[PDB]
Amino acid sequence: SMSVKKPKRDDSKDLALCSMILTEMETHEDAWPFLLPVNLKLVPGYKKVIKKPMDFSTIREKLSSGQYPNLETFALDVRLVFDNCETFNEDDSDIGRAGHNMRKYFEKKWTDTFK
Repeated sequence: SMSVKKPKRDDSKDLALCSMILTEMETHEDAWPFLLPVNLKLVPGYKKVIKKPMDFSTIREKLSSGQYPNLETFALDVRLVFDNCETFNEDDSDIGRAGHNMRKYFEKKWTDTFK
């Protein structure tokens, strides 16, 4: 509360560390469904169904331009990528499986880096 603060967690490396995680997600072999925005002209249903499209390239631009106020808002966008993927894709599809794998990969890196 006013004039009463928990001890200051060092957040000065968060930007660099989120960038590193993101690089690792970008270079994973199962990243291909997620690298670029879904083409809303060419994928029927996507525009109407997925209210907040997100992809690695869009996260990378947001990261690079100071549009994440803190590491939690970064993790929300990454998770949004996977939550979108589960909303639109069957579990038993290549893309559905990609999304599960990437989410797992991300969550471990997240925990190991920050928790």
